[PDB]
Amino acid sequence: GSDVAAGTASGAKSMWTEHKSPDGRTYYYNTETKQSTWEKPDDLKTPAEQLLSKCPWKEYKSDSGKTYYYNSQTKESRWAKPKELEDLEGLE
Repeated sequence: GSDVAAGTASGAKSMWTEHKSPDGRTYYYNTETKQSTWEKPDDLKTPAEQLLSKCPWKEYKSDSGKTYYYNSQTKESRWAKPKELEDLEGLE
């Protein structure tokens, strides 16, 4: 099954469509990184709420375990995680 747009407006503030496997496991797919990921932190809350939890520039692994690094505020996506970007390590 080829799903890349289940609902689409399933969740915003971080473009994610709700996906579940026939076994009843539901995960989130973020079209930004094109990855499938677990229930996200304060990203679904508000960008400034995230900063204490997880930096707006973030690195996570998909269900395939691919790490992606993305600028959440501006919604740019890359693969490269220099702490130089955060100018620290991984928190705003």
